[PDB]
Amino acid sequence: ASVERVYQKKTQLEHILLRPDTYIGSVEPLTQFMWVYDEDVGMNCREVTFVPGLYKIFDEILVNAADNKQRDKNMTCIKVSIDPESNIISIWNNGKGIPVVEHKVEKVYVPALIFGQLLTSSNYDDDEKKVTGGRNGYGAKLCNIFSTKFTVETACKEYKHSFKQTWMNNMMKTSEAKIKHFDGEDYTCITFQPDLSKFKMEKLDKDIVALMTRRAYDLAGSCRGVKVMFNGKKLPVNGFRSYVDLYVKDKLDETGVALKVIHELANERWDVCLTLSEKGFQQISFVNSIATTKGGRHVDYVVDQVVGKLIEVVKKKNKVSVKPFQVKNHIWVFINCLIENPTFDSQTKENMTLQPKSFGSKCQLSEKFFKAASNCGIVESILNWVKF
Amino acid sequence: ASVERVYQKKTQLEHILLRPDTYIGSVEPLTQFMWVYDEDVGMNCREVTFVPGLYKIFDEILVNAADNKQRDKNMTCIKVSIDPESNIISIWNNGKGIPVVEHKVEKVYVPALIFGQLLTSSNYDDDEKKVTGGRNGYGAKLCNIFSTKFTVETACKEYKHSFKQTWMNNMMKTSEAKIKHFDGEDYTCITFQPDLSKFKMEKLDKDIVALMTRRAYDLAGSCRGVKVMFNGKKLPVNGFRSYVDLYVKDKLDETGVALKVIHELANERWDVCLTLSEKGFQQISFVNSIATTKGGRHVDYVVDQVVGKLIEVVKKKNKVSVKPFQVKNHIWVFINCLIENPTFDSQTKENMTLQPKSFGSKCQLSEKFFKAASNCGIVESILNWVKF
Ligand SMILES: Nc1ncnc2c1ncn2[C@@H]1O[C@H](COP(=O)(O)OP(=O)(O)NP(=O)(O)O)[C@@H](O)[C@H]1O
Ligand SMILES: Nc1ncnc2c1ncn2[C@@H]1O[C@H](COP(=O)(O)OP(=O)(O)NP(=O)(O)O)[C@@H](O)[C@H]1O
Ligand SMILES: CCCc1cc(=O)oc2c(C(=O)N3CCCc4ccccc43)c(OCCO)ccc12
Ligand SMILES: CCCc1cc(=O)oc2c(C(=O)N3CCCc4ccccc43)c(OCCO)ccc12
Ligand SMILES: [Mg+2]
Ligand SMILES: [Mg+2]
Repeated sequence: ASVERVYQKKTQLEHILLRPDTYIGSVEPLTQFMWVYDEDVGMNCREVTFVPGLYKIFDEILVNAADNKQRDKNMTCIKVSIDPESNIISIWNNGKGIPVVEHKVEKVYVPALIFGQLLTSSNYDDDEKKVTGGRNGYGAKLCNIFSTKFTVETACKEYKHSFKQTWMNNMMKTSEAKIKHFDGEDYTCITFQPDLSKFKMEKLDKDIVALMTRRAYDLAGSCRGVKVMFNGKKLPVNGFRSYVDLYVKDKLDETGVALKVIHELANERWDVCLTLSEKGFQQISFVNSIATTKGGRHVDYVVDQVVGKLIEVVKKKNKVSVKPFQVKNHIWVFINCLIENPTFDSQTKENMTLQPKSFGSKCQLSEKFFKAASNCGIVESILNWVKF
Repeated sequence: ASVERVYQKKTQLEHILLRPDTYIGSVEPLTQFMWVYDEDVGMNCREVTFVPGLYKIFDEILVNAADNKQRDKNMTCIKVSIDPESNIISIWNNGKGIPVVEHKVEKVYVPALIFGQLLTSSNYDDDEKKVTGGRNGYGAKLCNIFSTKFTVETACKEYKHSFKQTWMNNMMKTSEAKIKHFDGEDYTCITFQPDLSKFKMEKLDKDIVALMTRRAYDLAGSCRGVKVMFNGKKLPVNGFRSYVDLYVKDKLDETGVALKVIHELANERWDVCLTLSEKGFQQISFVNSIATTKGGRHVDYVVDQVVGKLIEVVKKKNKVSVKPFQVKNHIWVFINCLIENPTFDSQTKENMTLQPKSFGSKCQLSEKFFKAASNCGIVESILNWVKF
């Protein structure tokens, strides 16, 4: 091999296709025990086989829709459609559209800039302490790159125009946008056909559909004031507590007693539910409507408070050593939070790494909550073990 | 705010400084209970306060040195030097240098291309099934960008020249490389002054030095056939088993009995040690001399085998239900492995996501190992709990 074959330089776009894992996660199948929303049983936990990168290109568009609630607090609705037979996914939102106007620096229409060029964002000025999920200026381009067809439609009454442009072949082909007069109610609709060959798949199968469907339920639970429709039907989730009910309302502990679920809305930015776990520590958490599936400092911040109080309660009855990991072993926690300018260690945003002092808010759980937590079976489980 | 202030485009280099977290990890301090190598006590586990991004720019250069063992199996030595007073870190290695020659496509000297331009690598051709840690073509440029001064020195007898070039001010300033006749023993030496202002630090303090020192011990344990010196003294670690001894040789279980440590070199590519944990699941693992501090599929692959066998052993004595998470709760596992073309979800490479079928090798632990594992106190801990 010559010097020129050994030492190589890649463009940004080449690098994304060669090294997808740091952008969208694995492009190979994964089997994981997790929660999905199935057609036959609804919410359930089971082994699911899916390609993480395909989940993530969908998630990028879904979180972008949720983010529009921050640009326009009047937004009320996100509509998700998935058709496996045609391989078409669409995500529609109301509230303000994207300005249909030429960017005076980049000399392209704003929607074409921010959906068709890498490293483009409205989230790069951190002096604005935003609680959007978007931070990096990649997500929508990543979906475009991993799609055989990707269509952006947006309508903005302030600029009196609508915009429609389609990209094809992994963002490598496009044509002139259609610009039309518009004076109605604003919306944005992203419609894409994922490039299943990039994921070694033949079709959107039941497992990936059940995971994408569950993310729509997550959003109905996490994004305050936004209703969610899936395949033309409103999702019957109206807030985080009703979302948590999908997991715990019909569940018993191993002794046959219904799980006792405690809840506190500490403030507008923090919603916490807690119950007993009998299968080790479990967390379900969202930051700015992102599913933080590896947790992060927001989970540790809430859990450490509970662990500290419950160690106190146990000690007032343990006349040996109860270590924090033993208490955490019995916690199932659910968190929905809004964090200013969050940081994560990857574009996939599974682990939120911002320190609590920078969150922009606190979640000081009340003494009422801690009293209730001392009665949900965790303390009992610990004390029974202080006999062994 | 105008359209042009709201919607912004960044260059790759601007994006790295604005969004460092996905490239090097957090640039804010973190406190974590972990292992470091201190001047007073050696290897120990304690709360450590450090900035992850500073750890990682050092790690990128250290792993690049280890990677040279794959380009030249005759390499024998890596030398690490850290001087807090002068703020100078150097990492030196022998074995083949970098070709001191003009790249015929990029029209620059090879060392200047691969240390001074983003997305440059000898690891972009995956038809070569390499067990280097390098994959993405960023690491050395990230260290350069986060340094106030960054010097590359390399000497390559095949090309009969040595090369020395210095960058300054976060890779924004450089000058003509010094090229000289060379006919001696090849080496590469990277010397840098980290830009502590990027990490809100005044000096390389004892905690970061203790972590960087420990990574040198890790390398002495993980990189087969390479001796490591730190600040002019050889590290007395000669393989993975002697490295593991730094953690377990002087440790007792809670009942006062020395930890029983089991070991198997399954093949050249897999070294595994196992003992009892009394503080929940613990793993120490390396992939291609990277510390996989969030684990990954290589950890799960080994642990699942042990868990499966130990559940069998317990059952042959449990005439209730013992779940895998309960067995894993008592495992402390140490893994050193070589994986072909590994994938990770972040440039920081904390979590290795490649599926076992793609590893390029297997680690089928022997029946002798599983018998020994049934005697290291894990089974006993589980059975004692089958009474409660
Ligand atoms: N549904 C939408 N409605 C309005 N604006 C949108 C919508 N989707 C995307 N945008 C805009 O398009 C920009 C680019 O989106 P995207 O590529 O996902 O980057 P991002 O969301 O800012 N950051 P990230 O997702 O972390 O890579 C965003 O910053 C928004 O300004
Ligand atoms: N000590 C060294 N000796 C020889 N070659 C080196 C050394 N350090 C770096 N290189 C070369 O420089 C290239 C660039 O290094 P780097 O920027 O770290 O990228 P990488 O190691 O290939 N991938 P990554 O570390 O995952 O971003 C490597 O691919 C090697 O070819
Ligand atoms: C590579 C993508 C991994 C992933 C995506 C996802 O979408 O979900 C997950 C859940 C999960 O099912 N959920 C439910 C609601 C969203 C969520 C947030 C945080 C943690 C878990 C979850 C999960 O669960 C394990 C058992 O708990 C584990 C992993 C995931
Ligand atoms: C953001 C950087 C985090 C990190 C770096 C590091 O360097 O180490 C760590 C260790 C650790 O101390 N070690 C020892 C040897 C290297 C290693 C590999 C895998 C897991 C752990 C470790 C650790 O430990 C927790 C208690 O176990 C936890 C975290 C780290
Ligand atoms: Mg986005
Ligand atoms: Mg490297």
